[PDB]
Amino acid sequence: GSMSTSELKKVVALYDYMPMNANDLQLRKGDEYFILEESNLPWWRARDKNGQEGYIPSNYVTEAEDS
Repeated sequence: GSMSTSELKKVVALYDYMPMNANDLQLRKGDEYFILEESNLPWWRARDKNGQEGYIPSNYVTEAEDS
């Protein structure tokens, strides 16, 4: 409904994945990012720790933190 902060959290990174042209986000292994979308596809539009947004394969990333 409103306030995206409700259903929106961060995610971790499993394998490495550098950008190709500009869309893709520079992921890595052990690092985590910030999710801004959640479309019906594995690739989202999340940003890393550099104020930059790109794509993040759902399978490649997981939960930003795990207790």
